[PDB]
Amino acid sequence: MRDLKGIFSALLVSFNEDGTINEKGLRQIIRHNIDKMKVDGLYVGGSTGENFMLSTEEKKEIFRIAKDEAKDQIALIAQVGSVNLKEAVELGKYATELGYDCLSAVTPFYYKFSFPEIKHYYDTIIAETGSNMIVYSIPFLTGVNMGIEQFGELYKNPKVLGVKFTAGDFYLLERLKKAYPNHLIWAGFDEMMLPAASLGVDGAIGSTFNVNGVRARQIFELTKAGKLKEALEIQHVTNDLIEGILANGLYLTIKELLKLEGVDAGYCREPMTSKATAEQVAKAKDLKAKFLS
Amino acid sequence: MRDLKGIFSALLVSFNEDGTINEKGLRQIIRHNIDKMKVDGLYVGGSTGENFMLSTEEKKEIFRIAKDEAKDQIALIAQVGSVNLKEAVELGKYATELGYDCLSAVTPFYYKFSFPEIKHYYDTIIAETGSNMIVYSIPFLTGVNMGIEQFGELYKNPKVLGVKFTAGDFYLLERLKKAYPNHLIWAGFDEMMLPAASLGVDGAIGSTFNVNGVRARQIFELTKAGKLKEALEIQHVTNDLIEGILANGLYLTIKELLKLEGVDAGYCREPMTSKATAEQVAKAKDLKAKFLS
Amino acid sequence: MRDLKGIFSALLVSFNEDGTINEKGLRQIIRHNIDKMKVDGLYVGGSTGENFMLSTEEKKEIFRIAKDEAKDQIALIAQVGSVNLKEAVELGKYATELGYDCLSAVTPFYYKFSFPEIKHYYDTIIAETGSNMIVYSIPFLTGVNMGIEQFGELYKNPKVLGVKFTAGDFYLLERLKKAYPNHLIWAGFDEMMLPAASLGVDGAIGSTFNVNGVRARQIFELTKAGKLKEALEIQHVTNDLIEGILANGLYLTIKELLKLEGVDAGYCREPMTSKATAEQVAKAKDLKAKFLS
Amino acid sequence: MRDLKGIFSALLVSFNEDGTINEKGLRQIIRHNIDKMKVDGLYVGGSTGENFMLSTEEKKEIFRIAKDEAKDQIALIAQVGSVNLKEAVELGKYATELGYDCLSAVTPFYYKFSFPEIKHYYDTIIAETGSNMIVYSIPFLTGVNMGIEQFGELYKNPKVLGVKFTAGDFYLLERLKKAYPNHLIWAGFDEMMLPAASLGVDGAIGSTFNVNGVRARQIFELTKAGKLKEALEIQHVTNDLIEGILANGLYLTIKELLKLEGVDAGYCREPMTSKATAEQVAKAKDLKAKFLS
Repeated sequence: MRDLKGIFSALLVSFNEDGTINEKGLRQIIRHNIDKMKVDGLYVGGSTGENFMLSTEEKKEIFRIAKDEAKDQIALIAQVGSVNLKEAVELGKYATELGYDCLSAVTPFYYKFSFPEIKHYYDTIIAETGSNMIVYSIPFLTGVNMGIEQFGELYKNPKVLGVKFTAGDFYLLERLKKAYPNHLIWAGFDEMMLPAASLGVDGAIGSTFNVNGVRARQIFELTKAGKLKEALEIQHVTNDLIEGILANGLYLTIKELLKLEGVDAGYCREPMTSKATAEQVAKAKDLKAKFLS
Repeated sequence: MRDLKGIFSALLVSFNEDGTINEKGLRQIIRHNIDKMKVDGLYVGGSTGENFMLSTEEKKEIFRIAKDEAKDQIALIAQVGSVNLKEAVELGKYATELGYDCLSAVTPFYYKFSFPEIKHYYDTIIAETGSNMIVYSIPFLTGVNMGIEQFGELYKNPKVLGVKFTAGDFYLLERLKKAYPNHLIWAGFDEMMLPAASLGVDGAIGSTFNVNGVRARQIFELTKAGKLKEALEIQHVTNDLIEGILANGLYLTIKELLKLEGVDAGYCREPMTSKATAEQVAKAKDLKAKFLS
Repeated sequence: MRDLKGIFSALLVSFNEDGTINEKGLRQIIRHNIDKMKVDGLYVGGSTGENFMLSTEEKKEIFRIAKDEAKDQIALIAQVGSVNLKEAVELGKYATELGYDCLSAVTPFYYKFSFPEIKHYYDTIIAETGSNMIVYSIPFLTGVNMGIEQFGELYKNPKVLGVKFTAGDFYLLERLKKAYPNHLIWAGFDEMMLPAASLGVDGAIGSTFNVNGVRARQIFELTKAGKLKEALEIQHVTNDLIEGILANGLYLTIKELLKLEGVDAGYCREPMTSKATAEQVAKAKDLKAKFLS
Repeated sequence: MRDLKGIFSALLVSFNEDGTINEKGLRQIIRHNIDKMKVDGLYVGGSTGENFMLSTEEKKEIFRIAKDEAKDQIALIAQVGSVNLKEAVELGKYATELGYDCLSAVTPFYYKFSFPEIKHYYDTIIAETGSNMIVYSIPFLTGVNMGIEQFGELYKNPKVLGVKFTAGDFYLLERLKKAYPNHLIWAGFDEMMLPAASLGVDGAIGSTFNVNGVRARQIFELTKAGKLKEALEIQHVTNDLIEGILANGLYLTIKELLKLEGVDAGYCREPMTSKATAEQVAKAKDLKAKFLS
C-alpha cells in the first residue's frame, strides 16, 4: 500500500473572480507542490482548500483534477467530511473510485453531536466506501475536543489509521503515541512542527507547505535526526514567515506568494474576501523577498 | 409586506428510516402547527429543521412542501444561510420564487469570517433575491458574537428587518432595542421567553412551539399586558417540560411528542441518532400526560 | 433577622493616594447611599469595594467604619469570602461580632475547587460564626459555574438564605426560583435588572446603585408591579449611563461621579489604576450632566 | 546572580490536621528535593505550595523555613505575587532580606486588570525590593493570557529575567524565544517537558519534580543533547505517572507519594480536601510500585 508518512501540503484551490474553479491554476498549484515543494503527498478537500464553501459537484471536480494532475507521483489523501453524512459517503466513494490512497473526515460540526454519533459517522463512511480513514481534528474551527478514551473507541475500527492533529495540546499528543503507538499522527500546526516532531509524529499536513515545503521538510528531518539546534533556527525563520502570513491573511497571502512563483493561484472564494488589497499584495511581495527568494 | 410578529414555530422535519424526507409526516407537522398550536408562522430550514445535515435538493423539497401545505394561512420565513454563499443565494432565490414572506440566514460559520465578510454575505443574498432578511444569531452553534456596532452596519441595508436572537445576553438585547427601536427582534430561547418579552421583543421563533404553542403564546401575550405573575407560572410549567425535553434529548423528544398527537414526525437524520430508545419513548409519554394532555 | 430584600449598593471604598483607607471619604460614600440613594442596605467587602486587593486588617477596618456610620439605619451584609478559609472564618466572626445582619461569600477561587470543597467552605464559615450566609456567585471573575443540583446541596444548610446571582443565565435563574421558592435571589447585573425582576428576584446588589440608586429602585419596583413600559424606559436610560461608566472605567467613573456630589470618594487601590486621567474626569462630568443632574 | 537555569521543584508544604504549617515535615520535603531529587533549585510560594490559601505571616514562615533548610546548597526563587500589591511588595522585601536569589510573581488575578496595570505591578515589586523578577504565567488558573507585544513591554525593565511559562501554546513559546532570545524561559507543564526543551527553554519549574526529579532531569538533559528517542521513552513513563497523579488528586497524591519515601508531607490545607481517602491512599501506593520503585 502507499506510504502515508512524511510531508503533505493541504492543497489550496485556485478560483476565478466569479468563484468558479480555475482548473489550469489548480494544476499549477499541484505541479508546484510536487516539482518545487517536493511534498510526499497532498491532502485535498481540507479546510485550506476552501472546501466547506463549495458544492458537492465542485468538491468532486477538485478531487478529479488533483488525481488527474498528480497521478501516481505522490500520496493522495481525500478529505470528505461534512455535516451531511450522505454527502460524506458520496464524496468518499468518488475519491475511492478515483484511486485516492485514503480518506479523512473532519469531526461533524455545527450541531453538538455526541461521541457515539461521531463514531457512528466515521464507521459509516468507512463501511460504505470500503476505504481507510484518517480522523481530522481541528478543535479551533469545530469546537469538538476528543480525549484519549475517544480516540481508543474510534481506533477499534481497524480501518481508522490515525489522526490529522490540528490541535496544540502536546500532552494529548504524547498520550496518543503512548496509548496507540501503531496509529499514525500528522501534525497540523505548521508553526509547531518541531515540538510535534520531537514527540514522534509520523508526518505533517500543512497549508504553508504550499510555499515553504523545503524548510518544513528540513525541520522534520533535522528533528527526527536529533539535530535540534538547527531545526529550531529553520522553525524560527519559518515562524517569522508564518507570522507575516497570518497577520496579512492566510489564504490570500499563500495565494499571492504562489503568484510570485508564476503559479496562477487566483482568488479566494466568497464569503471569504476574494481579492487582496494593494497593501496585502505589497506585504506578500515583502514576505517573498525576505523568506522565499 | 405580511406581518412577521408573534409566534413562529421552528419547523421540525419528518424523516424516513433511510434519511429521506417523509413528505406525509412533514405535512402533518405543518398542519399540527397551523391548526392546533395556532402559530402566527413557521421558520423553515433552521437548525431545528435538521437543515445543515441535508443536500441543497432536500432543502428545496422541504421549502416546496411547507409552502404548498401552509399556503397563505400563515407567515413563512425561509432560513437559507450556509457556509456556501452560492448555495445561500440559490436557496434564497428558490424561497423568493416560492413566495416565502422573508428570508433568514445564519452567520456563515466553520471558518472565522471577518465582520465585513459577514456583512457582504448578507448584502449578496439580498442583492440576488430582492427579499427582506432576518439576521440569524446562534452563538452557541456558530461561535459568532456580533455587538451593537455590527448590527448597525448590517442595518444599513434596508432589507434587513432584524434578528432571530438565539442568545442569552440580555444586556445586548436591551441595547439592540434601544439603539434600533424600529428593527424587529425574535427571541430564540423558548425557556427564556418571559425575560425577553419584558424587554420588548416583537415575537419568538422556537422549536418547543411545535408542541407547546398554546403555552408559548400565553407567556408572550400576558407578559406584553404586564400580567407578570400569571406569565411566570406558565413559564414555570413550560420550563418543566423544556427541562424534560432537553434531558431526554431535544430533537427525538419533540418528535416523539408529535407522534403522541397523531403526527408522523418520524426519525431524526443521521449523523444525529435517528431512533428514540425505549427509555426515550417512555419519558416522551410521561411528558405528554404531565404537560400536554 | 432583619428583612434583606430590596436595593443594596455594593459599597465602594475611598482610598488615599498612598493606598490607605480614607475613613472620612468612606463615611461620605455611606452617607450618600443611605441619605441620597435611599438604599435598603449595603453589601460591604465585595468585589466593588476593591476588597481582594486589601489586607485582613484593612477589611476589618472597612467593616468597622461601615457599621459605625450606618448603625441600624439600614441592613448590612458582610462579604467575607477568600481563597483563605481561615481568613474567611476570621472575617466572618469579626463582622458577626459588629452586628452585620448576614454574611456573604464568593466561591473560593484561583484553584479549581471541587463542589464538595465549595460546600464544605460555606458550612465551615457558617458553623464557625453562627451567621446566615448568602452564596456569592460571580462566574465572570471566578470561573465557577454551579447548577440547580449544587444549589440544592448548598441549600441543605438552612442558614444559607440564597444567592447573589451575578451571572447572565436567565434559564438557570428561573429554575432556581422554581426549585427553591423560599430561598432569596439578589440580581447582580444592574444592566439586566428589569428581566431579572420579571423572574421574581427578591432584590439586587449592584455597584452602580452608589450613584444611580433612584432609578435602580424604580426599575425593580415598576417591574414587580407589572408596569413594564415605565420600567423599560428607566432601564434604557440606566443602560445608557452604565454603558458610559463601563467604557470610561467602572471603578474610577463611579468615584468621579460621587465626587461631583461632594463625596470625597478618593482614589482606586493599586494594582488598579489609582488616578483618573483628565479624559476620564471629563467624561464623568458629561455623564453626570446628562443622567444625574 | 547565582545561576537560575535547570530543574526547579515547585515546593510542596506540609500542613498539620488543623491547617498550621508542620515545619518538621516541611524540612523533610526540602531535604528530599535537594538530596534525593537532585534539583538545581526550589520555587517557593507558588501555587503548588498551596500559597494563595494562606496568610502573609504563614507565607513568610515558609520563606524563612525553606531558606534556613536549603541554605546556599541550591538556587531559591520566591513567588510573592498576589492580588494585594502591598502584600506582594512586603513578601518581596522579606524574601529579598532572607537572600532568595530572585523573585517571581503571578499576574494579579480575580479582577480583570489592564496590561499597563499588570506592568505597573511588576515594576513596583522590582522597584521596592531591588530584586530581579520572573513573570509567572498560569492562564488556566488566572485566565490572563499575554502576547509577544506584552512580554516586550514587561521586558523593558532589565530586572525582569524571563517567564515561568505555565501554558500550552507552543507557537507563543517559540515566538518568545525568537523575539527575546536572551530572556529565560522555564517550562511550567511537567508533562510537556520534552517539546518545551526542543524549543530551547532554559529549565523547568514543576510540582511533580518533588518525586520524579530523576526522570525530569534525564528528559531535560537528553533532549538538550538531541537524544530524542531516550528522552521520549522517559517522558512516556513520566506521563503515565503524571496521568495517575492528575486522576487521583495532584496535591494529595504527591504528598502521599512523599510519605511512602518516609517524608512527612502531611495534609492539604483547607478549602482543599485535607485528607486523602482510602482509595486515594491505595492508588498512590500503586503509583509508587509501578513508577517510583
